[PDB]
Amino acid sequence: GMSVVTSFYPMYAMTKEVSGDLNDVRMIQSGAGIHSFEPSVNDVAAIYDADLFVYHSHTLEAWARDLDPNLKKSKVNVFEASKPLTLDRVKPGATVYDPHTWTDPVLAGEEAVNIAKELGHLDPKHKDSYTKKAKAFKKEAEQLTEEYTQKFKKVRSKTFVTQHTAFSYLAKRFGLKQLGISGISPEQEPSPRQLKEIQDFVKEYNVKTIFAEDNVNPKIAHAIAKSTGAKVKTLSPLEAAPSGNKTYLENLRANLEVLYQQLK
Ligand SMILES: [Zn+2]
Repeated sequence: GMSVVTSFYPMYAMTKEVSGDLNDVRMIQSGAGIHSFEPSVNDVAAIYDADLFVYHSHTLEAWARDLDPNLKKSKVNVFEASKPLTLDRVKPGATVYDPHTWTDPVLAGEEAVNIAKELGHLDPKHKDSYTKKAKAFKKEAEQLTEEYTQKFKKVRSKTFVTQHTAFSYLAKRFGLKQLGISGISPEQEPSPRQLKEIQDFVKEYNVKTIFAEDNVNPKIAHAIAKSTGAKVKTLSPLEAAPSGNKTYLENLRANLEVLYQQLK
C-alpha cells in the first residue's frame, strides 16, 4: 500500500491523481489557515508513522523542515514537492518568497511531475504507472494553459483585486496584474494606508471586481468594493479543499473561468 501523508489540498490532489489507486493518500489540513497552520502532536505522529509526507515548500509549511525522521527513529520520507521550482520574492528587495505557485497551471503541472518522481523512486514496481499519470496531468495542465492564455489575450481588462496575495503566479502567467487586499497570508491585514492604496489602485486600473474567498471575512472586501464601485465575487486560491468531486485541474479551470468572465 504505502502510507502517504499530505499537507493541504493542493499537495493532496496532485499526489493522489498521480498515485491513482496504488496507495492510500491522506490530508493533514483540509480546512483553512494553512498559512498559520501548526501541527498537533497527533499530526506529526501521523507524519512519522507514514511512509511519505508530502508538503509544498518550507516558505509556507515552515514547520515541516522541523520534522526529523532519523532522530525520531522513523522510516518516513519527508518530501518538499516545490523544491525544484523557483519562487519570486514577495517584494523587490525582500528576504521572503511567494509560495502560491500551484494556482499557475504550468508550475502545478510540474510540481505534480516531481511528486511522481518521488513515488516512483519509493515504489519502483510501479514507477511506470506514476510517470504515466503525471504526463496526463501535465498534458492537461498545458492544455488548460494554452486555453486561457488565448481567452485572456482577448480580454482588454487585465487587473483584479483578491482577498490575499495568492494569484501572482497565475496572473503573471496569463499577462494579468493583481493586487491582494492582504499579504501572502490572510492574517497580514492592511493598515489604513494600504487600504487607500488598494482603493487608488482599483481606481487607477478601473478594476471592477474584488474577489473574496470562502476562507476569510469579506467585510473589508465589500468595503473597498462599495467605495470604488466594484462588485464582489468569489475566487478560490485552492488552499482549502473544494466542495464537490472535481479533479484539481478541473477545480482550477473553474476558478480561472470565473476570472475570465469577470474580466470580460
Ligand atoms: Zn495563501
